[PDB]
Amino acid sequence: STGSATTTPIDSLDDAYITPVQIGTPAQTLNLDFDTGSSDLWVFSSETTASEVDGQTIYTPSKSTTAKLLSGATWSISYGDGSSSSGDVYTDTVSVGGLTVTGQAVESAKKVSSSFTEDSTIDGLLGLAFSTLNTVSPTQQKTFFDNAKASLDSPVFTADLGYHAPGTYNFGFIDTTAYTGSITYTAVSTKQGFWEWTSTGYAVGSGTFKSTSIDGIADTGTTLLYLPATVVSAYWAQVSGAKSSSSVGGYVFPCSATLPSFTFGVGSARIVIPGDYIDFGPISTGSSSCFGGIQSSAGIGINIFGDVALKAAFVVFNGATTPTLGFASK
Repeated sequence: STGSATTTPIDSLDDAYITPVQIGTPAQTLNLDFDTGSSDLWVFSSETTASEVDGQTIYTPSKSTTAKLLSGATWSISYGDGSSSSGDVYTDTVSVGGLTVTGQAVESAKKVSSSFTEDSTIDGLLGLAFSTLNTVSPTQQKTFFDNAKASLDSPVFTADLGYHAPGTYNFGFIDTTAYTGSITYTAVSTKQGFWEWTSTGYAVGSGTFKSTSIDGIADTGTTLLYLPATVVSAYWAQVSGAKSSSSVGGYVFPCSATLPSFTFGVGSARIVIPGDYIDFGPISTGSSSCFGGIQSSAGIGINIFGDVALKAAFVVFNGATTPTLGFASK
């Protein structure tokens, strides 16, 4: 089997992408944030505290003839941005782009943190990291991909995120028309539960490539590119007037600037992030200070190849017995 679904930016900055997901019988379609940095499929629901729902579409398990309470199971998750959610668990039929999994754990939120409530466009998350990170207790549950894997034509999914435009998540096949050149594959460590890999270096604009190992994670659920402070300083030094602002929370730059590209290495291959992809717009409405799309990871503990980096590539998440990542230009 295969599946293919379009993923759509939630706003004009590409802050996140939403993908329609069919849950239950008859289908209830929710727009979920596909997140290769986490491993829970959770949804706003009829059980979510009413004051914490503000415009989201909810899953109502009592209206699904295939929903079953997973007795005794609870979940609770906290994300790298400080947001969180928790609740109970149903199993139900879940379909993405024509690919159907029966008995998928659907984690129904009883509580969500304010950042979720305040974003009416995201109805929940669909985790695509390794199932070892799934938070369901006392019986850990599998991700949608883990459940589908054995049925897929090939045990892979691909992320093809658009810049200021829709893109595609495919399951079970590589669309050889969706990229240019060849796909370069690189080793993955699953020891932290992530799609963790080592970039071979970077360049700023037309500058020389610096060969240096940068361990980080491929994370579709993170907006920005978070890299070591040395790398980030080298980038922003090429933008007149850019500076790190403790009060804003990162590097800002004059909105009048033209940003240089940023290249990262995948083995001997190179992925070029155009400068425009690094502009996240005014820090507040009407400001002439703009927020940068490359930020320091120093306070995180891990480097994160988020959407800024991934949307410059066609990315293969190869879930074979020994997982690997592939990157191609497009």
